[PDB]
Amino acid sequence: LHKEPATLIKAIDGNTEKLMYKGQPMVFRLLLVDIPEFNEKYGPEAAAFTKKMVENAKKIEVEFDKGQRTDKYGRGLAYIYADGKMVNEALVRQGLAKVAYVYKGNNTHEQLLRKAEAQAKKEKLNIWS
Ligand SMILES: Cc1cn([C@H]2C[C@H](OP(=O)(O)O)[C@@H](COP(=O)(O)O)O2)c(=O)[nH]c1=O
Repeated sequence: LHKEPATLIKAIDGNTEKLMYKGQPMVFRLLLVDIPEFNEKYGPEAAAFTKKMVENAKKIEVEFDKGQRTDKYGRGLAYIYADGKMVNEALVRQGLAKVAYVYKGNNTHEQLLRKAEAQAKKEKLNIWS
């Protein structure tokens, strides 16, 4: 797979956070994870973690997998990196998201993420506490 550039578009004017990819604003959805919603346990902690990772990055990159690049809502489907650190993996490794939504065809980093889940679960972190 290939990492490609993007920049963070911060939330303003009642809009949501987005990434600018090829010079266009897009909502992205992280591949291979299920993240608690804001009203659920660890929802605020997952949002805060992601926001810190992306806001503090010098360089954001998006890495599409080999299958579909957008979902039925028009969201980009990608692995997102902040200064080389994968956000999808880091969230799962902290127990702030579960491996999920593994569609045949966009599963390149499934095993990496499952190992991070198993380590988060053994360490009884967050959702596994
Ligand atoms: C992560 C992911 C989600 N989706 C769709 C499946 C779910 O559809 P439904 O909206 O019908 O449940 C939805 C879950 O996203 P959220 O977890 O962001 O709500 O996004 C994909 O189609 N491909 C993906 O790779």
